[PDB]
Amino acid sequence: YQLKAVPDIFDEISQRFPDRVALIFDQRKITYRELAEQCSALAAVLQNNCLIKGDIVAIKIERSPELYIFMLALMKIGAVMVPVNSNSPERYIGEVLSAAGARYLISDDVTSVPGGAWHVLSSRTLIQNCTQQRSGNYPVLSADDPALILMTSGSTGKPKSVLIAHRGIARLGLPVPALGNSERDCYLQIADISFAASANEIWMALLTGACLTIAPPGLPDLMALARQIESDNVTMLFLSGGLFRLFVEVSVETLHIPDCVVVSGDFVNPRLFSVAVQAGKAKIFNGLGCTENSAISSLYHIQSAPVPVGTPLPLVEMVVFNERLQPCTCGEYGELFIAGAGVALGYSDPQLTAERFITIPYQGTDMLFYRTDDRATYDQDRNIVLV
Ligand SMILES: [Br-]
Ligand SMILES: [Cl-]
Ligand SMILES: [Cl-]
Ligand SMILES: [Cl-]
Ligand SMILES: [Cl-]
Ligand SMILES: [K+]
Repeated sequence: YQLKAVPDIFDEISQRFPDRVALIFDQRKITYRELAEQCSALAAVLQNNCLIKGDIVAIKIERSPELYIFMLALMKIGAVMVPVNSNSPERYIGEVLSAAGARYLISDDVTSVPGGAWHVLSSRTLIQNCTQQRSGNYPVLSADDPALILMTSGSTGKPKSVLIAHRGIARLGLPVPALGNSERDCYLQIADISFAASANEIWMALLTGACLTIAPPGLPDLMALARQIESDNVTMLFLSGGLFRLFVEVSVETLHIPDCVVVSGDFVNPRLFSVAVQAGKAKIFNGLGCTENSAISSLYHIQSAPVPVGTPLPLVEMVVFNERLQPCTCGEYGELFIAGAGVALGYSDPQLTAERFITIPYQGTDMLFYRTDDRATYDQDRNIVLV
């Protein structure tokens, strides 16, 4: 429960599991030792290319081993990464970079980037200049230092910048009791990198010694995904509601190859969960995530199909408060508030942060909560349910 910055956890994990497979792309496999060496070589290049701690650096790199190498190397030098979907239109990309205050954009295709205040660097040319020579003077990083910026948005899709601390994703190295996950597991990287949900896949894998098999770039091809799940022995499968429901409709057997399936997003129609759970013995979970809590935040194990939020992940606390910030009684409707290691550092404007990140005395601690938009209450057993 003493959390470190991501590069420090990864250093420990890679030293402890150097021979385990960290990344799979098509049929290419990269051990933790190989990945660690490439991250170190690239971090030295990034220091050579005038990046420093605190720099806001966007990443626009298609799914590939290099994408994750850049994530690790940027965090090692203390940069704040801003991952961008490669399929996003140029205007929304400019909107994201402007919202984030990005100063640099690292891309695997510099010809498809919007013009703005940022400086564009070529990921492929940077990789090309990597030497075996590792370097050495990296910044001291706290679990509370910024690591990442994700966007959230309302009805109109205008992006709002969310600053994520190292601890917010470093917590994903803590094994989740309901999942039973460990270094023996394999995850599938398919969520878009600009989504908090992508952190579930990347960091639960790489901060535990487990394997991350990387989906091909582009929109999902369920035949290729089904082959990938089987061929690469995916054991922890995170799916959006849409991808989950579509697999139920067209290939439900694929869902029972893994040990655990976690469904993120707005609740899928329970009839579809009913079909899925009747079709095999995989443990199927409804997951609750929140961009302002960095990643997946709670899990409810669906055995039969309001919506229970289930059991929070390690170092996550959840409470339902009403409009006057009082803990709700049974059946009283309020909002879900989330506290703990995942809570974002805030938004880019501090007046926006002050109204949604609220300190409330709870069970003896003056605890910082994020106020979600999720309406909720308590059931008769003091379990949180969404309404
Ligand atoms: Br649905
Ligand atoms: Cl090993
Ligand atoms: Cl903002
Ligand atoms: Cl991609
Ligand atoms: Cl999530
Ligand atoms: K969900």
